[PDB]
Amino acid sequence: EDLDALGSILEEKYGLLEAHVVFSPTPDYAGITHDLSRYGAEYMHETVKDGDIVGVSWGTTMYQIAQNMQPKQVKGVEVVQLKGGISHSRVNTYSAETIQLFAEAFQTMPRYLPLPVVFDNADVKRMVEKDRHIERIIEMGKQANIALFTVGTVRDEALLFRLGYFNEEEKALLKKQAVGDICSRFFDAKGNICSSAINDRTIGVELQDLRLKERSILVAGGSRKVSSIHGALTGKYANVLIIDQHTARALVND
Amino acid sequence: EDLDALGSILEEKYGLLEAHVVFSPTPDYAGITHDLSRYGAEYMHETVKDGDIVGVSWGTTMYQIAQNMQPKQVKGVEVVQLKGGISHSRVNTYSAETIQLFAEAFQTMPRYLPLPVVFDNADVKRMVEKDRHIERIIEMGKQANIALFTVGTVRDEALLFRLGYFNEEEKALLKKQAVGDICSRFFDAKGNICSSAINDRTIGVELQDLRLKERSILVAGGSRKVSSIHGALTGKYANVLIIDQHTARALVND
Repeated sequence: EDLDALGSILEEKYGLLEAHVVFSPTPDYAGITHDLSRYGAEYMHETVKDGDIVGVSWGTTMYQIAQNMQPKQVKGVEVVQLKGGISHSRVNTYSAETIQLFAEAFQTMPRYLPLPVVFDNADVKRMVEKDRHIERIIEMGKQANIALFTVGTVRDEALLFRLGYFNEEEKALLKKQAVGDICSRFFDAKGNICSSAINDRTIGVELQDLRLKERSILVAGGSRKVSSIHGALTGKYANVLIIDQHTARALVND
Repeated sequence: EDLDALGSILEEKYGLLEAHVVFSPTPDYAGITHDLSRYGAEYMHETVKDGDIVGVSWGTTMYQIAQNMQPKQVKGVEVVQLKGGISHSRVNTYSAETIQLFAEAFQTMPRYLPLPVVFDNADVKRMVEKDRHIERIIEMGKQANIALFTVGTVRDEALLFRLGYFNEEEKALLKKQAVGDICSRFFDAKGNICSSAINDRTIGVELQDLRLKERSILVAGGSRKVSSIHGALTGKYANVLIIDQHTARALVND
């Protein structure tokens, strides 16, 4: 693959500011993850500058990126959480450590979002987001000029299907209609929010706000995530894509 | 000091199930803290048994106890957070790590309380506590038969006075009337909640619920905490006290 050329195709196809088509020797998930994670860290290091407000998220890919981060002597940087929290899982989300590592690399301390990912009732979610203290955190998430995230998939094993937040109807709807999530907000193959009812009781950065950011950075790859990435990029939620060449070719071939 | 006799005085004076008066060679805060932390971990190890629900909290003493924890082959144990979260501080609270270390030592995974310590409005706090998912976490906190905490003080330094949660009037009230906090709930020298108005918009285990537990364990010491410990014990919020022999003598002397 001509990574430059292949990046150009993606930039044209989805209207990206930048598409970084990273060499990975093989197409298996772990290798792709290792290479994108390393590339991600360097990019963040190159890109982050005095005064930036950096919105981050949590998940296995994000954690690996965080671990790879190298210290950078920058000032006035804030690092804020964009994704809500869960109350229990058998696997550690490493959410705290992830934002800690990011914060430390940029000479600041985490701005946490101390809320659950979902409320049972949208009226409660709305009054929580209007809490004077919470609103400031959400506002910092909007002000963020860099946002860093991966996409999740809609497999049976997905975390968010396994936490009691959704009844039979809701899980079936998401499995049928959604291709993935950004920060726990589920979208379809055209980038549309699948269920406004569900999304209206979910906490985290609003997907439409991502489109406004100077750099909205999606790091993702693996055949498992092709539909998800396509949906996210069709919805135009990222302007910078970090992706390996196997996945990048899979996206073009349709 | 005769530790056993001095423990007996404390058990009678405050009506404690157990008073563990721990030897520390000096009245130095750090030294007291190191010895109490170690004794704490040992006690927790001895005490925790198959099927216990353990309520923990976060802070520097708690973090230290968690670090000293040794693995225990126990089963069916749940470990749950009793103390709400903050959104930022310049010092890491180690809240995540603290509850992780406790959970791992007891062969389980943390049950987080993904909420802020304070809401601006009590009607919002109440609606959040009644959220179906949140209510289960609070219920687990109530069901907990072991609770582990220290007391905080009311000095100008105190975290909770520096986070925007309280206006001038409220900070002055707590400074004048409170002697300390347990899990961010402020009480006076007689153990009474200082401000029901503030307390009604604060998240975390309710102090009155601590009195019902099989073991409500207070680890605390240092001349800085004499008034705080006295208030907490006068309110009878702990039935097990882990304290060094300097502080313990200071309590008897009034």
